[PDB]
Amino acid sequence: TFRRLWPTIAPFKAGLIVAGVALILNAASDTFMLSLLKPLLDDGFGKTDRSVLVWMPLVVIGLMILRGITSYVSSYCISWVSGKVVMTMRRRLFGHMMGMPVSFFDKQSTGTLLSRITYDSEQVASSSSGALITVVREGASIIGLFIMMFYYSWQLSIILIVLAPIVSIAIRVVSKRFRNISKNMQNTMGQVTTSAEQMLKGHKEVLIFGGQEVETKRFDKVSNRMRLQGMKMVSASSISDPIIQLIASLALAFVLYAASFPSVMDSLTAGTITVVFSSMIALMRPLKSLTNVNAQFQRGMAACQTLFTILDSEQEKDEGKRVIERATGDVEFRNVTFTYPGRDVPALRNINLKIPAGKTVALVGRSGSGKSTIASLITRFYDIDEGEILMDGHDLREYTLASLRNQVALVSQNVHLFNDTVANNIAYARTEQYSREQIEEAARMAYAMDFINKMDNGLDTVIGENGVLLSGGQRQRIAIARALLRDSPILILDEATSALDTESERAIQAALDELQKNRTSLVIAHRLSTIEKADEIVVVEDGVIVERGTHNDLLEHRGVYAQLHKMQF
Amino acid sequence: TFRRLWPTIAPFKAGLIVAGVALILNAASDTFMLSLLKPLLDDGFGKTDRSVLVWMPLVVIGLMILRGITSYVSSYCISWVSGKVVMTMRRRLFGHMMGMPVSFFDKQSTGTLLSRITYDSEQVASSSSGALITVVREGASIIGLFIMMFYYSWQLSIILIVLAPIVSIAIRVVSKRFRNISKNMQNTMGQVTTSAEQMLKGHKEVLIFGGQEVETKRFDKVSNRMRLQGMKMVSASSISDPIIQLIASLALAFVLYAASFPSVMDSLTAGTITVVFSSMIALMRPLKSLTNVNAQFQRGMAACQTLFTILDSEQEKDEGKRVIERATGDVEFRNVTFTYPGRDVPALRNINLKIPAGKTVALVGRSGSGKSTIASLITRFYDIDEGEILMDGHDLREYTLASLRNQVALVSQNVHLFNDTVANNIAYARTEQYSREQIEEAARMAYAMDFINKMDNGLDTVIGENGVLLSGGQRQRIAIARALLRDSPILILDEATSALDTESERAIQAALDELQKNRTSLVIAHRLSTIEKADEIVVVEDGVIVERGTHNDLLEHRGVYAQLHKMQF
Repeated sequence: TFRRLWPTIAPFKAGLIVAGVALILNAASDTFMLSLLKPLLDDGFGKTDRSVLVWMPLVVIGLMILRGITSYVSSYCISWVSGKVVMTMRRRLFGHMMGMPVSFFDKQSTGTLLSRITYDSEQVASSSSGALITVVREGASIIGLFIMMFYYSWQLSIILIVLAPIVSIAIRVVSKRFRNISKNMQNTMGQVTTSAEQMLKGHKEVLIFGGQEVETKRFDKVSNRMRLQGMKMVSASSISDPIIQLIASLALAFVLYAASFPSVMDSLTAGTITVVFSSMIALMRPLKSLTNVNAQFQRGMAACQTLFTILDSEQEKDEGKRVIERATGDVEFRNVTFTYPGRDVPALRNINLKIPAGKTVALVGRSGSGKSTIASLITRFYDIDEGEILMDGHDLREYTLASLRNQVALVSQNVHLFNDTVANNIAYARTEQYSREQIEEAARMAYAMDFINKMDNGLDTVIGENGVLLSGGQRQRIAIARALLRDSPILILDEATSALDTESERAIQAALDELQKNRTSLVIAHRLSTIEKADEIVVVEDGVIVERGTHNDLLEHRGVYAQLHKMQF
Repeated sequence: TFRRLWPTIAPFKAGLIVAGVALILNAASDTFMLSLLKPLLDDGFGKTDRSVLVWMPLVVIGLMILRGITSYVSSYCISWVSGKVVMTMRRRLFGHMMGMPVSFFDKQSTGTLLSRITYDSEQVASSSSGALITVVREGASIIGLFIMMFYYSWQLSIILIVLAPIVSIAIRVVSKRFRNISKNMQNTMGQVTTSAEQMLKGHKEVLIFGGQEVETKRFDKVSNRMRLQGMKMVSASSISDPIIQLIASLALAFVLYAASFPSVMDSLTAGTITVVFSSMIALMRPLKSLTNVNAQFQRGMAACQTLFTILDSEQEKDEGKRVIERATGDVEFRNVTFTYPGRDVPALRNINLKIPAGKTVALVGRSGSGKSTIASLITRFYDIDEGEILMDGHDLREYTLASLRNQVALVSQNVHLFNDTVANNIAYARTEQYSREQIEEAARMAYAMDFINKMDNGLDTVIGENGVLLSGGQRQRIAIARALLRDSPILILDEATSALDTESERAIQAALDELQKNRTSLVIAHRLSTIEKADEIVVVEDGVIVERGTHNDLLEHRGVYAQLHKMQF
């Protein structure tokens, strides 16, 4: 329950104070409205039909109008706090998952991530701010009606507040006793019903033996017993309320008896006792809310604590400082072992695969297990559990993470296109780095220029949600253009060609040929033509390579590769 | 929505009318208390002489005694009426339930039937009771307060009742328009959230492209837009409350101002204004309750119809009237086809079993999908779809239902013992017919005497639920005693041996031999010795016979019986 985030609201603390000054005014407005009942009876209608009686209708409206202004500015100030606390905190939260690993994204919260955080953070702000709005509005209201109690009918106010604990103990104790009696009646009635069900469970036996009249007689007796038990319980519960109301009326009668003795002469005065009495029930509304402050406050902090766990959750380990502009060296594997978190089976077994510079290496598999994540290690969405990916002679742990992400391109039809413009998406995070004519040329080599030309605005349009939803085949060639513009030494392809468009998928293949014309290339293609031009093929058995060699040699020696080659047709 | 339901209540309409007078007395008590509020403000507190005041606490405490007694008698009589109707309706529907076929009891409602005859029956009674209580009491209170404010003011009541509906239309229209605007801001907030999840889907892409800074800037922009929309939505919702408060305050201000601006009232001498206003406030509650009277009536009456359809459901067909005291004829089967209501596969295919008198037939086979069918056809638990099941030269359809059930016995380990004495259990529906000495002899042959003398009081003690809980084998002994006492010509044995007690199950087979002296029986066999003792054996595939011959003849022709002999070893 111990809370930080006071520094977070510190720049907006003035917001909370300008809220609270209005809230105290709201409470005072309610107090003054209740106070106006005194002139509305003393000088209301018994005396002359003029003067004070005519000035209350002028002010009461205004009081409510004033209350309304409070109810506005209060609601304006609290929101002006809460939304800001929603923004920056969430912004700070959003500053975290970018440096956080893909693991907790991986099926722990894929879409329920935001559906959690944005909702429970809203609840955090709402509940904390509502604890603030209630502890002061309801609280200041309580102090207002209490000072009102002590302002009119001092002695009567003492007895009025004295009877409240007596009323409370009376109602609670009598309710507890009658609830205990009702609980006893409940178990007796349960016994009767338990007897009753056994009668009708065996209608088979009753039917074969034909004791229908006996069954009716026994059920009549049992139902009479059930009726009597029902009567007893309703009798007890019905005697419950008149006793509680009796004790309440006795408290009221004692209050009226207070007038009998001169302890309260001139506390009566006018019908001011209404102000005394109404205030008491007017106190009941805020008072009931007060005890819920810890119910709300805790909840908010509890919700915050949940998302607070995300805040201190350890980011990706960053133990790399080496920097590279163009890793001409070969990417490599050596006795490398990595396990998918949550899986005991090795997702990666000891592999000595080498990736020569400017040459292509391919993995093939019907299930896709193993090869679906082997390149991810070069990308380092997961840490190197064991092994040596000595990319350009140094490990990915040795090298700076940001540089590693720079040196690698990852092309796939599963691309998530960004809501920014296509000219910004293509040069995303690099719009200042690269020129517009370079972007256009990259579109030409990716052969997306036709689709951009067919689109109404051209190169500065809208793409996805709040956009046009261009087909995934186009999204692939934008990714290929992206890789071309980055011109990264390492490119990763997956080549899950669901369907081959007429001359457009061939254009995609031509663009990929341009991509692999230079650069180091990694592919897990399921497309036969891609396998044909693969310089070396390493087929994967779930979590390890079964055969290494060229597809022609692996066709000569059937092994496992040729089996998949024949079946995949 | 239509009910008849009145002859059920007709002998108990006295209860409802006494309840009605009780509830009108309660409402009049509440009205008189709100009336006694008048002298309090008028002369109780303002004037010096409180001798007039001290009269009032006596009147209010006495009125509360009166109200408590009225509530008590109200609850007593309404509970009387409810318990009587649920009692008589449960008895009637149970009488119909005896006549219901087993198909209704064949899992159509096995635990939900208990729900029907207890929970929804009580809901029927309680809902009708609450509907009547609500209409008479709240309506009477409404008329009481109406005449009360008309009494203390011809015109103040009129003005209040005319500005009430204007308050209603004002609050309704402002709430409707503001709710529509709130929904508009809601869908805009939904749009920006759509942008939010689309923004955070591709964290994988963001990481490989390293656009964390631009990602942070863009999320800052969308978060700012979301905060602005939140500010707009909360401002719009907040601006509601001062508007309704303003219109309500204008209504109150108009009340006071018009009532005191000229002399159109001329009669508001005292806190009678407080009386009328408090009575309107206390009128708001029963007015709200009256709206739900139709809802409660409809709920309870739908429950009534739910139980009604159970009540007026077609009983077992009873078009058989032939009678017999003791059928020596050979009960036989002739091309009889029968299916359970359910799966279309025939539970019984056209078959021609013959059961000679005196001789015992044994239905054999594991089956599991029809073993208990042929037992069930004897007792007409389900109607015969086709062919002739002939009982002494007359079909089961021809013979009287009660007579046929008399002529047949059904012994099984799975048997419902009645919650009555052991002497009553043995002679259930036969107490007057047989003698206790005969019961003792039947106990001797059943060999439960060793366990009946064990029991403390003897043959006249509770055995079932809320009883000794005698074990299942002991229930089988009492069942065989019942079979002996009935001495019916036909008897069915289920004979799920499960385990064989030492010298007690042997005595159970001795009792079975006492049965097998005569009284032809079709026995379901899981007992090799009883299989050997069978005069004739007939196997069942599931819907039709596999073979029909003695177990030695089925050792000659193996068929299916030898496969059972494999598991009997």
